[PDB]
Amino acid sequence: THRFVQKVEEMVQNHMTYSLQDVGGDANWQLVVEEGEMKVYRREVEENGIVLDPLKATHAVKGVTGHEVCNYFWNVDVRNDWETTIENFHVVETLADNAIIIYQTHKRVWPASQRDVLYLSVIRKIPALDPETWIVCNFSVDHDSAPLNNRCVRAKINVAMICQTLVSEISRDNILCKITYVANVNPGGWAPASVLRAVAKREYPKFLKRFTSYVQEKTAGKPILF
Ligand SMILES: CCCc1ccc(-c2ccc(S(=O)(=O)CCO)cc2)cc1[C@H]1C[C@H]1c1ccccn1
Repeated sequence: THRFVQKVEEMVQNHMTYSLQDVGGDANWQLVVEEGEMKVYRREVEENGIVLDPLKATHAVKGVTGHEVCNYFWNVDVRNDWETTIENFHVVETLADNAIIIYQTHKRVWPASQRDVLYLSVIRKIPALDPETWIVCNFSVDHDSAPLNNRCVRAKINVAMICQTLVSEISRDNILCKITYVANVNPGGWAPASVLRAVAKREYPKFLKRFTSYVQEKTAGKPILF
């Protein structure tokens, strides 16, 4: 029990309720990029001239479990192995064995100002109660030990990586991880709409391919962690 436990539970339950829903039959979501089972959608949303476009993607990744996908997404010690858009990050606070608060700065995308972010990152298993599900939620929080960074505008995020595992002695050949990934990012102040939209459209599919291939590579030949 840390001070965020109730907020974590609300965020995780909202994602389980609303984020997991299939959007294939929902014309409100625009399917923007498809590469096999990887499907990336957005809604075009602006608030006060600032792009907020919600992002939602699904993927089906052979040979890894939801638990493993979530561990590698959450574990800061492997972060620099797959992340390509981060300049710096610092763990600000350790709340629990499954929850931390992170500060990070993103590489600048000309001509917009650099952004930074301050967020809680939590990894949770949700029992079947139906598949079991593993979820990582990353969502912005306020913290006193946030640095002064005069180069950066503070973005706010609510991201979840939600994973369900299907299985046919069990082999990697017989396992598939189904991922739903959602990201709602407020860039904080102004940035050109065309730039934000092009960064999203490029960087989200690149991340999902890169990150899922990395998990496949790191786990192959290791005992399966369900
Ligand atoms: C001007 C920057 C806006 C901007 C700030 C931040 C983020 C962002 C933050 C966190 C996460 S994550 O999945 O929680 C993994 C931990 O980092 C992904 C994305 C995305 C954008 C928008 C631009 C989109 C984007 C997508 C992917 C990578 C970088 N940028």
